[PDB]
Amino acid sequence: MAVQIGFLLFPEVQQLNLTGPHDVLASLPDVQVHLIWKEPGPVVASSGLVLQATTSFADCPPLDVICIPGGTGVGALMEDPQALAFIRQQAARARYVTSVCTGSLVLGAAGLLQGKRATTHWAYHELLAPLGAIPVHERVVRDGNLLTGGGITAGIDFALTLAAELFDAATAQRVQLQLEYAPAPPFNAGSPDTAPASVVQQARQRAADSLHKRREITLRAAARLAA
Amino acid sequence: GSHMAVQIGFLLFPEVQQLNLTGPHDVLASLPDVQVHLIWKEPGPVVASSGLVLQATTSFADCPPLDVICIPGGTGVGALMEDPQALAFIRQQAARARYVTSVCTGSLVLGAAGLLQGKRATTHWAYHELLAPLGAIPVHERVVRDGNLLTGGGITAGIDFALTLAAELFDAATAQRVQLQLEYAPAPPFNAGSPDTAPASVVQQARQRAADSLHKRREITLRAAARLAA
Ligand SMILES: [Cl-]
Ligand SMILES: [Cl-]
Repeated sequence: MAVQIGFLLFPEVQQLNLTGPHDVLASLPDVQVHLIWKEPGPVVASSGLVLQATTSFADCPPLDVICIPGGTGVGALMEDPQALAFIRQQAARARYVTSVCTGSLVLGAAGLLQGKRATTHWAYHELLAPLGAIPVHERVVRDGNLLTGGGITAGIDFALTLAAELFDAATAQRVQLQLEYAPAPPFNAGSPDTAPASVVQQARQRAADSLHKRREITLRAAARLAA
Repeated sequence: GSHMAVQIGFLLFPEVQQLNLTGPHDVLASLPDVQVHLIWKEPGPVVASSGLVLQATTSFADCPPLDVICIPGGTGVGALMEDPQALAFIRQQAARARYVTSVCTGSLVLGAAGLLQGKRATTHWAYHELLAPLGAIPVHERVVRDGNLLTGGGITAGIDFALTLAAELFDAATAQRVQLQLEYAPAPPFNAGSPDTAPASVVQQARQRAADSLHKRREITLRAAARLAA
């Protein structure tokens, strides 16, 4: 009767993608939250911060919510057959299938974006269509029971939506007030539509080698789905 | 053109509200000339208030002199406000840090360390009455700056002030690049993050739920204030 919520925790994850929604969802009644990898134990995020997986794939309980974070480590995941199989198996019966940042590219490599509206991190957005998605340039995109968010803390925001659907709006509002979640960034450069032009160009340049590498990974992942 | 590292340290204590720390950590760790640290008595596991396990990277003694110190909040603050070794470390680092910062009830720890005397500061809304006994001038704003002190009450206030720190340590374009590279653009689906905007029933239940903790924390705060010299 507890709601089972699971985050995939993989090497080189962007940890805030996971830790943001974790702190929101773990505050709810009647929830048990899991950090899933191939075995329990330390997993190093892209920043070097060390997290602890709490369960192996095989020992994870059937999940009501699955959440795939993004980060540097996504490229490996997109070609990891054991991880992709776990994600597919959980998604087949989960109430909610979710991702943050380039975690949606992992859902895509698993075949779970076929014909679905979805978003990802803005620098990699061109990789959605080859994975079968209908690309949408919005912060949180919902298609049926699929929720994808692009930005680093998009999971915090969609976690509050999930709280309201799993429980009720008053429960989501209570968590927001108890945590005093009231963001107010001091700059307006969180979207390529609003950042200075030179900032867009430099951010793109810093992502270019990763995007080039992920283009080839994405093409291979798409070809494997077709074959 | 300097690439001298900015040493940025977060105090990682048992029963921390982990997002207070993990938010600004991921923002600041994305900068090429930042070195971040997670500090406790020893390196090793530290369990957050949710049960999520974090890992301290350095003891107090082995921590390099910090340029930024950040104290998070959470259930564990009550113990920390009467932890002499931790408070001494905070004072020593604050004395030579370019910026002294806190999130949520981390400012009550700064207060217990004697660092809020006569300073404008904020904390989590449910505990805001505990600032004045620690010498602070209480201010009800999301992020409050006084000299080199920055305090913020909300769970992710450190994400927001991390961008301010990036702009002052480096330049505005660098802060904007962080924000875009991480695509940080929050848009909450509810407007209940303040007692001034949440539904009345929600405020009532949150205040009732916090009452026991406020009562105990007031007792702790009074002892911590008594220990402050003079
Ligand atoms: Cl607290
Ligand atoms: Cl975001």
